[PDB]
Amino acid sequence: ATVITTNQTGTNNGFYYSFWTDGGGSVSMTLNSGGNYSTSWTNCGNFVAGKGWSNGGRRNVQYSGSFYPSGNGYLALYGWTSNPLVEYYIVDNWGNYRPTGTYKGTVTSDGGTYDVYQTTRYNAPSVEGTKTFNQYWSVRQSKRTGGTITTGNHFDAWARYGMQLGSFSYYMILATEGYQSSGSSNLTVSGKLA
Ligand SMILES: O[C@@H]1[C@@H](O)[C@H](O[C@@H]2CO[C@@H](O[C@@H]3CO[C@@H](O)[C@H](O)[C@H]3O)[C@H](O)[C@H]2O)OC[C@H]1O
Ligand SMILES: [Cl-]
Ligand SMILES: [Cl-]
Ligand SMILES: [Cl-]
Ligand SMILES: [Cl-]
Ligand SMILES: [Cl-]
Ligand code: NA
Repeated sequence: ATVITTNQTGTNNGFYYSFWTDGGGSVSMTLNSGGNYSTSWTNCGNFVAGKGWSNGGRRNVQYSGSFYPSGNGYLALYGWTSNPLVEYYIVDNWGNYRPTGTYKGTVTSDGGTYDVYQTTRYNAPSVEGTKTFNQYWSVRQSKRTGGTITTGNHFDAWARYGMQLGSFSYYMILATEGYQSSGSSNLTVSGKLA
């Protein structure tokens, strides 16, 4: 097992991982065998951590385990595109705060209905440094921890709603995210190209 407490990306037991924190409170990620990781956080500022793939794509993502936010946290298939720069989220679980934005319609996927939203961040941290970019959101209408995410269903719905992804030149991870919160997660990811 390897504990991560400091910003970095890399590979562990055949899986890509990303850890990122603004440095508030206490945040750790433990990288275990195959696709397993755990997180522990107390009074965090903002962090995103998880395992997945060096590049995004159309992938049937299978995951399982636990996700226990006290306050604001997300469980999301998460990644970035280039040209345009986009931060994208397929959110299966959350805490006290449900992600919202400009409502674009729904998509049905993996036993659930997802609300689609677009938001925009100005001069914020990104995989290209301090940048302005849109965020694309699929938010499940009912919370869960575990199952399949057919990323194709989301990407295609986004495209029908005029939300175009760039190139899959950056990571795609099954992410734990917290904001001014405490919690834990213990997750396993796997997947294959549709
Ligand atoms: O060390 C470099 C990092 O600074 C950089 O990491 C990305 C920075 O932005 C992170 O996304 C934020 C997460 O919180 C959301 O609410 C915000 O909208 C985002 O700003 C992302 O997780 C990191 O990968 O990338 C390059 C690194 O070398
Ligand atoms: Cl649902
Ligand atoms: Cl916005
Ligand atoms: Cl500017
Ligand atoms: Cl749960
Ligand atoms: Cl499912
Ligand atoms: Na658009």
